[PDB]
Amino acid sequence: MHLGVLAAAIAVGLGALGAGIGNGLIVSRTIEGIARQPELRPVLQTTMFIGVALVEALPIIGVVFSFIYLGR
Amino acid sequence: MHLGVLAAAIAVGLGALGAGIGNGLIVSRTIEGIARQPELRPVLQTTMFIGVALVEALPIIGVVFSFIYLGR
Amino acid sequence: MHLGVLAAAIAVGLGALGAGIGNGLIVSRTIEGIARQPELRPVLQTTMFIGVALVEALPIIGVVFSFIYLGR
Amino acid sequence: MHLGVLAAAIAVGLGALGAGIGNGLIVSRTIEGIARQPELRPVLQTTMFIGVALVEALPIIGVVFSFIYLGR
Amino acid sequence: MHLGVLAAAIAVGLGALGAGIGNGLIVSRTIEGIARQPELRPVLQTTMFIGVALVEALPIIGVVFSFIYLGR
Amino acid sequence: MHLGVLAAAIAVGLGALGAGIGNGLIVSRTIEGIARQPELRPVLQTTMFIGVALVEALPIIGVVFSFIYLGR
Amino acid sequence: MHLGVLAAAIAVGLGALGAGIGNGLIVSRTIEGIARQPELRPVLQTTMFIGVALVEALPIIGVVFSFIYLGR
Amino acid sequence: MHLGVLAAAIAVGLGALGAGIGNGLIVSRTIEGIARQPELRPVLQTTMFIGVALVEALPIIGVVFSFIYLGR
Amino acid sequence: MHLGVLAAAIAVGLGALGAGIGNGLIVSRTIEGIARQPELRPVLQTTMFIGVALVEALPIIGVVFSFIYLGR
Amino acid sequence: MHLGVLAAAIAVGLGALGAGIGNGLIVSRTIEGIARQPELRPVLQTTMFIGVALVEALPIIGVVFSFIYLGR
Repeated sequence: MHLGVLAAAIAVGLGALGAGIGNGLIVSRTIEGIARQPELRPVLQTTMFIGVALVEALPIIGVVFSFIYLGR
Repeated sequence: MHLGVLAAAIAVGLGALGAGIGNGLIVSRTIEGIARQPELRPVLQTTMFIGVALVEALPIIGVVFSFIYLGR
Repeated sequence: MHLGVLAAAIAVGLGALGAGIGNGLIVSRTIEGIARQPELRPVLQTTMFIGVALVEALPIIGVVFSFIYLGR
Repeated sequence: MHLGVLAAAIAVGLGALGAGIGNGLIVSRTIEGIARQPELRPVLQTTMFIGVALVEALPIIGVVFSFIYLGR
Repeated sequence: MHLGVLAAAIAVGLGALGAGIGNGLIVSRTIEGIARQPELRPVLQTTMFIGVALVEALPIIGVVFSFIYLGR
Repeated sequence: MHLGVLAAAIAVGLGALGAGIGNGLIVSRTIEGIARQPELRPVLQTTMFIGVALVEALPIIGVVFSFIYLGR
Repeated sequence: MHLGVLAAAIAVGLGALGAGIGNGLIVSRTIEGIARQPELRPVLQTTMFIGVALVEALPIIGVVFSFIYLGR
Repeated sequence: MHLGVLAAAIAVGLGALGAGIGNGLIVSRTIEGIARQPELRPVLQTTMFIGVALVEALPIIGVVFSFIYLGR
Repeated sequence: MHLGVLAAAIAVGLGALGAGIGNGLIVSRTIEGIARQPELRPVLQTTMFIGVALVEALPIIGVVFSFIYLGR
Repeated sequence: MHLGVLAAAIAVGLGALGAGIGNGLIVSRTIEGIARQPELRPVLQTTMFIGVALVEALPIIGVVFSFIYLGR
């Protein structure tokens, strides 16, 4: 089961990488849009937060799937 | 079947990575477009949501295919 | 045929990654263009949809080819 | 010939990835350019289509080469 | 357990890579947005900081998961 | 010579990837520049075409080199 | 322990890569924001410096973790 | 010497990838700059050409080095 | 110790890659910011130089660490 | 010493990739900045050239290090 540790480790690493850069950029860019024009400022950042929920859904479910695949 | 765990783990990791960055950026950029000009604001974000459905279709189907390939 | 599972799994992962980021960005950017100027708004998003068809053609055919290569 | 399946699978995956992101971005950006200014709108999108033909030429020929290399 | 060291090492490397580029860009872009327009300057940078917390949550949890997978 | 097939397959995949994204983006961006300002429109797109010739020179020669290396 | 050297070497390489590009871009973009508008110029660059501290925290801790994993 | 073929094949693939995307983008962006403002148009594109010479110097020398390393 | 050569070779390659693209972009973007507005031109480029020092610190230390890991 | 050839080949490939894209983009972007505003045009491109010297310093030294590691 030594390979399983790496499989999950790389999968999680991939999950962290994807959501990490996706959300990092999502926050800054969201912020940049708000700064450019003061139109629906709270709403734009709120959309950003839902984006965070959506993007992180993938790494969370990916980790769960990796766990189950290793388990069964 | 030890290799199968890694195959699915990396495939899912790839799926999470692609949709995660694609949707993260899709949300922020969508938001940025809305902020730049107050034209069809609800529609633009709605298009973003359909984009989410389209982009995540790929990781969902990819995971399913990986499962079946391992299974058969 | 254990290697075949990984071959298809990584190929599909690659397919999901390419189209996922390509279409995710295509949707948001398409949206951003429409937001910037209200010129041919329906047409621009329509072009985006055909872009989706074009980009996903690659992962779909790639998956099919992977299946056949494994099969024969 | 088990390695051959992976060789073609990864090559095609690479082909799908390159053209998929290249064309996805080509469509959205082409669209963005048209939206920014209403100058030679049909021509710009047409150039985009030829771009599609050019970019996909690479994955198509790559797949063919992979097939022949495996074959001979 | 020699493979375990690499599994965690690459996972952490992936974690550092994702959050490192995500937060690096988040800080500069956040800064760029503030510079472009003097609207809600403290708030925009504050949003950036929460972005940092969100993005680094992934590498921190990823490292923890890698540790546990190696442990059990 | 089983490894040779993969060597060429990955090299070509790399060639398709580099030129595919390079030319895809070159076409759309070239198009975007023309759209932004109606200055030397034919010339700008022409420069784009020479760019295509230059960028694809690399994958073409790379494939040839891979073939010869396998051959000798 | 030969694999351990590579594990740390690649982890550090990953650490250098992530922070290197993250901070390189953070410095230039920070600079670009300041150049665009003369608003809170010292503060913006200062935020950039804290960004540097944050981003490099990841590679530093990653290297430390790699060392300990190899050690124990 | 079977590994040597792959070493050169991947090195060349890397060379084609780097210069291919670097020059593809260099041509389009160069073009975009010229389009934005009609200032020193011939000179800007000329600088682009020297950029091509500089960027391709790397893949050319890399291929030569790979050949010699295999040879000796 | 044959693996050690590759470990350092890839680590250095990673170091060169990260700082190379980080500093290459840092120089051009820094330059672009200065060109956009003639405000604190020497200072902006100077900040760029310190950025170079910061970014290259990572590859230099990474190479040193790789050397020591191989050594001990 | 068969692995050594690949180690240097991939390291050089990495070196060419990093500097190739870094300098390719540095030239075009430098050019774009000059085109946007006619301020210190020779100086900006000159800064670009020093950027080239800085960025290529990394691949040159990386290749040298790879050679020595293989040698000793």
